[PDB]
Amino acid sequence: MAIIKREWLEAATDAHKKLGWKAKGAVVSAHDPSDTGPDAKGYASRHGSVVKRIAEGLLMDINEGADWATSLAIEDGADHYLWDGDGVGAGLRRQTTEAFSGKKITATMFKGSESPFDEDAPYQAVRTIGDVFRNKRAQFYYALADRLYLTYRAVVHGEYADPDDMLSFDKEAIGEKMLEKLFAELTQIQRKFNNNGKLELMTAVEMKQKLGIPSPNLADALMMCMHCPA
Ligand SMILES: CC(C)c1ccc(O)c(=O)c(O)c1
Ligand SMILES: [Mn+2]
Ligand SMILES: [Mn+2]
Repeated sequence: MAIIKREWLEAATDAHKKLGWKAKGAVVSAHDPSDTGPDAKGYASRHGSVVKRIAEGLLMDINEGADWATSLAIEDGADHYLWDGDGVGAGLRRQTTEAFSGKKITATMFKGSESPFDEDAPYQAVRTIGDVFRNKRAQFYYALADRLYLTYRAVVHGEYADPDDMLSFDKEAIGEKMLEKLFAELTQIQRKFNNNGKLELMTAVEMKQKLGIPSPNLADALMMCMHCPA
């Protein structure tokens, strides 16, 4: 039921260096907030197809967490910032826009439970995006998985892919310790049964309650930065 193979993640590590291409595009950052409790904060940032920061935030309340993440976005030179606005993050827009006052950074609330982005468009690579994915969480996790798989095929099987459709982890920038944390989370993201035959993923709650593993905050952050607002 897992959607991402560890082998793809290994291949994607420094893939831009292996295949000789450079990060090009917008810088997108995303934050997975949490209230004070067991669930850590997540932050991820990419420059185009190259992930450059993965960070985890401990011992913070929700507002401290948002301050931490917006500061990271600023440090990273983000053009776009997203955060998880389902549940506890629903009220964070005010603090977030305040943090970016005077800066050219857009802030977008990500709601993983909503219907997929552009749900009426034909599903590519009669059947629409909305027939395929239950919600945005599923849609953007599969976008991530698709990038990783294409990168794996390019790195390991020498199959050409446009760098725009790939994803590389900058190991030097991210750090080995945080990369290992991320990978342990990404390999636990799993499909759940859906009675309308759509792709749907286990929620953070189901993951910890049904099979006792910690919330994938770093993976959720990375997944949200797959969406580039405008
Ligand atoms: C209640 C728990 C498991 C939970 C719910 C929703 C989220 O968006 C989370 O990001 C999270 O880390 C934990
Ligand atoms: Mn969340
Ligand atoms: Mn979380």
